[PDB]
Amino acid sequence: QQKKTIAVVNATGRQAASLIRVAAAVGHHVRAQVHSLKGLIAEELQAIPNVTLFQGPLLNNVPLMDTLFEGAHLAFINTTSQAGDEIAIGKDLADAAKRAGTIQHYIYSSMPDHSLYGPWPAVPMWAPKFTVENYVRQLGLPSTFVYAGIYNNNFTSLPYPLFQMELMPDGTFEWHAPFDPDIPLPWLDAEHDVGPALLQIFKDGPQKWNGHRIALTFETLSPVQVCAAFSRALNRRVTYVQVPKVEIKVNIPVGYREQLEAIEVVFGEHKAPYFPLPEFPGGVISQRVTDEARKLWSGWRDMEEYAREVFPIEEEANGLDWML
Ligand SMILES: NC(=O)c1ccc[n+]([C@@H]2O[C@H](COP(=O)([O-])OP(=O)(O)OC[C@H]3O[C@@H](n4cnc5c(N)ncnc54)[C@H](OP(=O)(O)O)[C@@H]3O)[C@@H](O)[C@H]2O)c1
Ligand SMILES: [Cl-]
Ligand SMILES: [Cl-]
Ligand SMILES: [Cl-]
Ligand SMILES: [Cl-]
Ligand SMILES: [Cl-]
Ligand SMILES: [Cl-]
Ligand SMILES: [Cl-]
Ligand SMILES: [Cl-]
Ligand SMILES: [K+]
Ligand SMILES: [K+]
Ligand SMILES: [K+]
Ligand SMILES: [K+]
Ligand SMILES: [K+]
Repeated sequence: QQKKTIAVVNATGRQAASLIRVAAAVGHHVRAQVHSLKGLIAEELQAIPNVTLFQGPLLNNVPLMDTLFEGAHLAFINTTSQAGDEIAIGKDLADAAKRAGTIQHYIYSSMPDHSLYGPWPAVPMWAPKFTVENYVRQLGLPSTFVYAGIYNNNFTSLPYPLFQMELMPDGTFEWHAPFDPDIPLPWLDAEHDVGPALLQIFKDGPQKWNGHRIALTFETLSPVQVCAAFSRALNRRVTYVQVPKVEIKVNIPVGYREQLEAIEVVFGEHKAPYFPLPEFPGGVISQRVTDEARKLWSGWRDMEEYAREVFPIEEEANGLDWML
């Protein structure tokens, strides 16, 4: 079984980059689109022999999409709002993959539209992906949809919104967010675990996974449990503080601000599930949201491992020195 060529977009993003590194390591050639060739990650991927980068915007650039899928047999597509009209781009990519005629398994990274499951607003950077998912489903090629849990590495002590592990004057850390302190949230070590899981889906094949939604989360932890993991990892006091509104301490694009306001309503006010879809006596065993992901990849890393082994390095690389 010669490893098939995988087409991917937004290659410098955490999800795609995770897949590209391990896919290339096991023999897959990769055709990857990047908005630009500069940057540490783009440079890193360009140096991988099995990888070929195609620089250019996706917005209104079907020709680049046709080039990307040329000769590819598999695809992993994860769009971002930074590239622009996510729905238009997601549909254009799906169409280009079908037109290539060689795509045997198309994995699209989707997210929920909360407004379909309760008296909740749609989270703006998530709902559009669900529209693309519906469109992909009606295309004549096998497709699978993965839903990413919250990234372990969203955490930083820099003053960025929602996931700031704030370093206090006394050396302790505090994480302030709207999430209920005790409701478990789905987490994901994006860099280490997205790739391996995706590869297993491709290995399993389209017959087993066509039409399926898979939650890419390997651990559920309430905010209090997250802080306890950081505390054990760093041997420091780390405490969770539930706040009504997201503390926005830096300037952000308006689209992100609307995303955060939706999060305050969805999670702060309504305590709705992160994955609101329905699917997410003796011997009767109900499936946990982490079941399929763990079956796909047993080598996943938890929050405590991230906090102890990676967080200190990412923090130092960002110039912080609490770990010095
Ligand atoms: N973080 C979470 O907890 C979480 C959970 C579930 C789903 N998601 C979804 O994940 C998606 C993001 O994917 P990701 O995590 O793999 O990416 P990511 O790591 O957040 O990286 C974002 C990327 O977009 C690039 N970029 C910057 N400006 C751009 C522009 N104007 N046009 C095109 N690309 C541009 C950046 O490249 P350079 O910096 O190299 O230029 C970077 O590679 C989002 O749609 C988000 O909703 C996130
Ligand atoms: Cl293969
Ligand atoms: Cl190639
Ligand atoms: Cl990119
Ligand atoms: Cl047909
Ligand atoms: Cl701060
Ligand atoms: Cl706490
Ligand atoms: Cl700012
Ligand atoms: Cl959930
Ligand atoms: K290369
Ligand atoms: K509704
Ligand atoms: K399909
Ligand atoms: K069709
Ligand atoms: K996703």
